[PDB]
Amino acid sequence: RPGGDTIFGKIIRKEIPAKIIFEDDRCLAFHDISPQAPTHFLVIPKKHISQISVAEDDDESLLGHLMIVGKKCAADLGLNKGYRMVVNEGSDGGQSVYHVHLHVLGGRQMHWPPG
Amino acid sequence: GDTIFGKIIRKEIPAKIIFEDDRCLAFHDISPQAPTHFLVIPKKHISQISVAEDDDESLLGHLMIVGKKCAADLGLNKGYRMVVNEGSDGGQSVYHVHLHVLGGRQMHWPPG
Ligand SMILES: Nc1ccn([C@@H]2O[C@H](COP(=O)(O)O)[C@@H](O)[C@H]2O)c(=O)n1
Ligand SMILES: [Cl-]
Repeated sequence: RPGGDTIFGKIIRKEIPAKIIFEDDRCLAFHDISPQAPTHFLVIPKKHISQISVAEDDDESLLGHLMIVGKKCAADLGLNKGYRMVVNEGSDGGQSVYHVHLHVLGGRQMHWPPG
Repeated sequence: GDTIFGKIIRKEIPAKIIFEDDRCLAFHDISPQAPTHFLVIPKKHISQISVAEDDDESLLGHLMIVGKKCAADLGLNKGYRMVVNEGSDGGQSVYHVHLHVLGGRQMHWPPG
């Protein structure tokens, strides 16, 4: 089972259902099960990386791809007033799934501070 | 159009610089929202993430890798939150793309 056995690894292998927005060879975008904004989705690599703090230098292109896919999906979903992208790292970040992911939230005014 | 982040990159006004290389700059936010709150910005003037090009992929990822390394150097061993704001709903404050890195306290949910 490539990609590991976190919930996200299982979603990648189609073993647990998800509402998928976009998929390519490097990543997957799907809606969050507990949305914090009218639109709230995740972009995740297919390669298993536990958290941003252990990403390798050679992961730069992949991490950037998450953002490019995030912004493209946001446009496809009509978030024309903007959105917020978030990575939660570790305990202080509130991380609950240890497979790297980018949140994209929009469809309402986001506030400051960002939590 | 030029922004205050352009002035910071050009060293025309001061900032507390954490790290610099040939393609990005990291510096403490002047209005910090956590005990540690810094920005990583590209030297290339991309106004907002929504207009970033495919060729910018590795540069954007570089911001994140630099951010993670700076976070470690600043002792954020308990974690942190990275944020990119887009447009008015995103609360984007400066039209030069920037990655926020916040830590040194519990970050809460929702993220704004
Ligand atoms: N089956 C699941 C389990 C979690 N999730 C979402 O994954 C996200 C994980 O983000 P954090 O690791 O930053 O908490 C949460 O927003 C959670 O609602 C999901 O969308 N589907
Ligand atoms: Cl901002």
